[PDB]
Amino acid sequence: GAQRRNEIQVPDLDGYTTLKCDFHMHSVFSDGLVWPTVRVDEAYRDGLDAISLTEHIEYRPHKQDVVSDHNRSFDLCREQAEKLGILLIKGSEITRAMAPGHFNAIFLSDSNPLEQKDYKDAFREAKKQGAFMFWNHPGWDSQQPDTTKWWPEHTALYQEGCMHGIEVANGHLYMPEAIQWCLDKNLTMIGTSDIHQPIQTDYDFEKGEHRTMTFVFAKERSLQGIREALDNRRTAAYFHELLIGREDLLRPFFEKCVKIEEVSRNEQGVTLSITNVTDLVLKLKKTAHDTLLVYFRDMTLKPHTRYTVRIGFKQGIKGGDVNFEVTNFIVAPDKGLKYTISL
Amino acid sequence: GAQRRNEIQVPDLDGYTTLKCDFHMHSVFSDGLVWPTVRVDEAYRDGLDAISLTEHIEYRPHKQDVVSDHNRSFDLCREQAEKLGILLIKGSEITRAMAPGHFNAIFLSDSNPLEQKDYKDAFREAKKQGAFMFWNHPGWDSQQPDTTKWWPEHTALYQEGCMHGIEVANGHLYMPEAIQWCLDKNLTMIGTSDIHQPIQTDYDFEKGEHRTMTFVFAKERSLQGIREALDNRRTAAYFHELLIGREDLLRPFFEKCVKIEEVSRNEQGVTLSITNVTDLVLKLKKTAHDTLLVYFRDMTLKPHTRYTVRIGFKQGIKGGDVNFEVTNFIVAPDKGLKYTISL
Amino acid sequence: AQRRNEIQVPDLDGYTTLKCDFHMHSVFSDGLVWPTVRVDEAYRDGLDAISLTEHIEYRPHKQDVVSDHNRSFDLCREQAEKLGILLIKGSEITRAMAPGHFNAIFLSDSNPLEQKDYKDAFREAKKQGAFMFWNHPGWDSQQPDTTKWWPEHTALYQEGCMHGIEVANGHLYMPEAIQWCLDKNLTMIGTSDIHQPIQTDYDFEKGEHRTMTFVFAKERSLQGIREALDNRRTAAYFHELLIGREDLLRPFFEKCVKIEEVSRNEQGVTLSITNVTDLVLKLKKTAHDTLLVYFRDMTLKPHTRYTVRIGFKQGIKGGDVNFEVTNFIVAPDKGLKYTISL
Amino acid sequence: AQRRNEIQVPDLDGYTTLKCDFHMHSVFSDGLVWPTVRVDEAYRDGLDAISLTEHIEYRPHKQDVVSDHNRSFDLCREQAEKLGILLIKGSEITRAMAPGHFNAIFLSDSNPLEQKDYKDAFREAKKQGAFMFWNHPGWDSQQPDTTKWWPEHTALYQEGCMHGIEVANGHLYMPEAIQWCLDKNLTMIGTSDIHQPIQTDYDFEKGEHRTMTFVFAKERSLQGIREALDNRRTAAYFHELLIGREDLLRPFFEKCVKIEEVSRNEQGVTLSITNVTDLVLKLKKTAHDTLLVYFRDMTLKPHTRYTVRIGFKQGIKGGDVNFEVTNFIVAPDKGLKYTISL
Ligand SMILES: C[As](C)(=O)[O-]
Ligand SMILES: C[As](C)(=O)[O-]
Ligand SMILES: C[As](C)(=O)[O-]
Ligand SMILES: C[As](C)(=O)[O-]
Ligand SMILES: [Zn+2]
Ligand SMILES: [Zn+2]
Ligand SMILES: [Zn+2]
Ligand SMILES: [Zn+2]
Ligand SMILES: [Zn+2]
Ligand SMILES: [Zn+2]
Ligand SMILES: [Zn+2]
Ligand SMILES: [Zn+2]
Ligand SMILES: [Zn+2]
Ligand SMILES: [Zn+2]
Ligand SMILES: [Zn+2]
Ligand SMILES: [Zn+2]
Repeated sequence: GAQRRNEIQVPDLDGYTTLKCDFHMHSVFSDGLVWPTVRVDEAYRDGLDAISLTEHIEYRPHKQDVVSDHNRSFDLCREQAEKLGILLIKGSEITRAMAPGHFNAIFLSDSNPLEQKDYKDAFREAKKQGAFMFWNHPGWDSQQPDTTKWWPEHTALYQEGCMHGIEVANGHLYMPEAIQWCLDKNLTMIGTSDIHQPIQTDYDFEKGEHRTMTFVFAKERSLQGIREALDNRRTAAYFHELLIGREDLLRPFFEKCVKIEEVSRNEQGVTLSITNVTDLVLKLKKTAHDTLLVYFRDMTLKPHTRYTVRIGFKQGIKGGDVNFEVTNFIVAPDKGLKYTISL
Repeated sequence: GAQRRNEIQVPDLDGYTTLKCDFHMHSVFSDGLVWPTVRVDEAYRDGLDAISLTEHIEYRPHKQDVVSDHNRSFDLCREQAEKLGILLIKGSEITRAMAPGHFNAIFLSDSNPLEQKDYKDAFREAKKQGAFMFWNHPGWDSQQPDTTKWWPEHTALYQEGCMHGIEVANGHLYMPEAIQWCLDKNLTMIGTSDIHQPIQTDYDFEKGEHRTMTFVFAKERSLQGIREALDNRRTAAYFHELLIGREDLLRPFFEKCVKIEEVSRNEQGVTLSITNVTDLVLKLKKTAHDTLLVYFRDMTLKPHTRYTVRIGFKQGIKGGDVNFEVTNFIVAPDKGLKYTISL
Repeated sequence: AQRRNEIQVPDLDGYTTLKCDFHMHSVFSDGLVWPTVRVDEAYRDGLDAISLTEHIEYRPHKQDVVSDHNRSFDLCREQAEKLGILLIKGSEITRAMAPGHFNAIFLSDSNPLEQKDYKDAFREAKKQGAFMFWNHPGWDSQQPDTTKWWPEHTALYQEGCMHGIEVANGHLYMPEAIQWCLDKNLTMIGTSDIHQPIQTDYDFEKGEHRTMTFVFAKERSLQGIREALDNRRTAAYFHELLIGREDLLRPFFEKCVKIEEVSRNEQGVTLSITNVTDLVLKLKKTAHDTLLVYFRDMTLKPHTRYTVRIGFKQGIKGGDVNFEVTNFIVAPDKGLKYTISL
Repeated sequence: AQRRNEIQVPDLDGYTTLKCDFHMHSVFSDGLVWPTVRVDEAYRDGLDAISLTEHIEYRPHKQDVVSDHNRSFDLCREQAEKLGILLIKGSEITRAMAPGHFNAIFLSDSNPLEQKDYKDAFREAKKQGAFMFWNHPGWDSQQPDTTKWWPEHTALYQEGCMHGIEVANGHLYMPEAIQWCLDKNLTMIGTSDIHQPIQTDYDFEKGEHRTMTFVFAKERSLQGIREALDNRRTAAYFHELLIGREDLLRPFFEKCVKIEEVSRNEQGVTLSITNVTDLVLKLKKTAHDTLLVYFRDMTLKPHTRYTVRIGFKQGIKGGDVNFEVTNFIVAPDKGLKYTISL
């Protein structure tokens, strides 16, 4: 081997360790285009901590050639995953017509029983295994071409205990309708690649792109750690430049992303130095404020960059709230995180 | 020398030649950080056709060291510009407090007379030279920190014949308020770099970024050609992934950006092949349509890439209007170009 | 979503320069991608032809990938066609050294090459009139100290079972093979032998490219490619090196540079030299008239115009501007010699 | 908006590796950027120290850039300080060959080096106790055929006016200078001699870096740097090459690689070799026990862990895994020799 890892530099919330996970992907054992061990190589290289090779149960177009059961791609990844310190969550993709559409069952013990005639029996087996289940690409236009709706089956599934999360972001597809669903129904927001091609084929790493993924705030770096995080919705989806999650999580995360220090002060205002200590670009937009409190209208804090920020005091003011939205920290559809720097 | 040019691959409107211009930049002869010939090297390399080194009249912080008049940086660029086939428009930046703020006077014959005590006399000299004049960075938060307004002086200036355009985009600053101004007041939409640093220092070319600039649709590649285009508002600002301009210009431009061909048809629908023949990424978003006409919800046509697009016919339909907004072809603030592919 | 990155290199007079990769693997042997991926990659890299050459003898996925020796090729035909990629059927005869490993291309059937005796694997290929070349002769796993030519190789060569040698494979450069081809009248080949996804082995961010072969053909067809290979109308493109016989490399260089006299006086000449290609060209001054003053070394970056001055000392009025194109290998440790006569 | 790209290279025991560029220009001579830009660039490139060394004799912008010889340095002090960049005052004595061009650094005043006789320019620098080195000895504009050592150079050297030679300048590599330093007990230096904006001459997209000097110091201070230069505790970092005396390069390599024995049996040993640096390392097998079977050639990419197997043939139980670190130049055309004893 020739092993190189590019760590994903993001912080940890107090009490938790931030794990980078991809809970949805494919190999040639379904409709994917790579041998399963490649998914392990890619995760390693990309600084991921955990993955789930979630083959389609119902869709295996290579089956005349690639002859196996539903547990086989997982089996093939185990040694590699161990050697490279990647956590491997057994899972599968229950692929059906809309509704209910496509769901992933992860933390399975056995994939085979998920092959059933009736979709309902498919979900009953996964449930029986106590699987963590989430709705995939609700918004995929192939199944919902005009509008991303919630069907009576999703309601059923959700009441049966067969929906624990929803993908709010899949590959290059962002689905805000799902954000509101997770908020209203108390579900875990998920983000995955749903990779079929080689990873490099779908992400222009050259341009600093990254695979859509999920930040999991775990009490420990183990299978159980991840599961407990997911059970408790202690996640955020990382998509392009967006980070999607509950405010109660994004707020403290943002606080860890920047190092704000008062460099100076006087009668005329305050001088700060704000440093982005992450790999994540941060985009700030001024919000309602005291007009006598003079600062930026817009501001982009690039990764690992320190900025000098002057806040002016007009008329007589001695301080105040430097208010802004972190536009790319999505706490609700079309709503970015609100933050204040009190001076 | 060692000369390499990276052409900007965009089309030409019928009757016109598309020229790529930067009408606002700086050298060490004001507050810029490079020798003037560098601006010529950069333009060449970046596939530009024309530039204007527009030094501040009032602000020259290097003056103890760099001793000259206001025509000198232009003078120094002439030979290089000629050798490299770059068109050099003499200009300057009338730098004042808000209001009226900062304006560029281009197509000057002599920069020196623009140095006057009263700003009004500054504009009267530029006018006297029949200069093409535009308002710079109306939105720059340093001078308008809370809101981008139109002052009574801009009204005056505009009625005196001292405003022919407005920058709708400056460097990494997008100012939509200006779009509406140009639309209401019939002005030329401009986009510039306002470069002070070396060009590579402010644009991550690695990530395929490009200097903010202006597409000028000229009847000829000459100084007069450009001037006639500008006089007639035959421009579009190119900013990041956005192209900003009047619909009557963007519509036919988009039509030249894609090559749509019907690959096939039947009772079930139509198969198209759409190719982006430009360096510009194109972003399509489905709009109001016949629901029986099944197609994408969202779609990104990357540069120089061919896509196969299937349009389905539900119930009995034999065709219709494949409607979508080109979200990054801005025809009005917050309003993208509307387009239809009739089948 | 299809995007092609054309390889901008010139055409010699009377021929079309085809970019080909005659050695590669998929899951159907010991590669790591579905076969259709090799066609996609080829299209994207601006290639014209490929051969998916699965090992006959080494199929470590066969318990899962149950198909025969013809299957990966079969699975690529449609795609190749849709994307304009010529698909040459081949296989890799994979044995112990000697003879080592050989590619057999322009096959009609891969299945019969599965034989107990290596010589029978070769007779089957020969019976199909295959174009056969010796792979990675220098691979350290089989020749760990010296790249040697073995009796088995003489014999295969004498039996009409060696038409080419790989001079470059992946990231491995094997000069010993250059001399062999030169001495034996064989086709120098450059291939990738890709097993990983292509992007995993080549850093395209850095201007790297798959090792490949420039094939100078009379037509963009399977038949056109074969006639070129049969007659050694090839060059191996490896990293920054272009490797081939001098009678090809010389006119090729000529086509890579646009030289113009911009000016002349008593003091010398000013030339403009433009590199109209994607290839970097490295020049180094060789023996010359010392009164003819020019560069010592010079690198011509792709698609870049250079202004070059030649001084005339004492009373000289002209002369031979002599240099070596160091990355244009015409023989082991020998670059193309060239003159600009002024 | 400040972003620093640290150069990740190791520290030798007892010293701190400083990255320095002792040769560069601005608009105050024949460079093309305002001086403050050189400080910004240095910070961004992960450098620790620079010297803006304007030509004394060649100031083609002086009709516009009217200031004295101390001014560009002066203009950079504040910025340098704000950004933690050590600023060494210097100038370039720019003459015809011989003696050619020399940098004088650790100056107190640049103004007095402006003299009619070159020897007086040097006496002024020497009077200030400057560290003096010969620039681009191999520059083809002044030595177009051969890089020669001239009597003027012997004389400057004997007069205590040559403490170093540039072995690497910008994109120019000059091996002749390596032997000279070795023979004369001088400091090998690598500089950029940047005139353009830095990005214009280096393709960072491709992993290129400014030519520079690794300085092994006892403190991150002007005084620390000087003591290092005085005692030749340097290496020149040029493209993929690191050039320096063997007594520095050997422990430096040792620090670049983390070697571990992962396993051993009768059949051999499996090692893991990690390159913990930003530097690419190129290994080539040298003379060895032929019963000790290992790689022929191997390239260790930055921040990459390699699994390497050493086979034991016949009855061998261990041995010397001998190779050359080809990009670690200890002498002209000589790479660092190294052994891993198993
Ligand atoms: C994006 As799929 C074919 O895994 O549903
Ligand atoms: C952005 As300016 C200092 O040219 O107004
Ligand atoms: C490099 As191979 C396994 O094709 O001999
Ligand atoms: C390369 As120079 C003009 O500093 O001698
Ligand atoms: Zn799938
Ligand atoms: Zn799915
Ligand atoms: Zn899927
Ligand atoms: Zn300015
Ligand atoms: Zn301004
Ligand atoms: Zn300006
Ligand atoms: Zn193989
Ligand atoms: Zn092989
Ligand atoms: Zn092979
Ligand atoms: Zn110079
Ligand atoms: Zn010099
Ligand atoms: Zn110099």
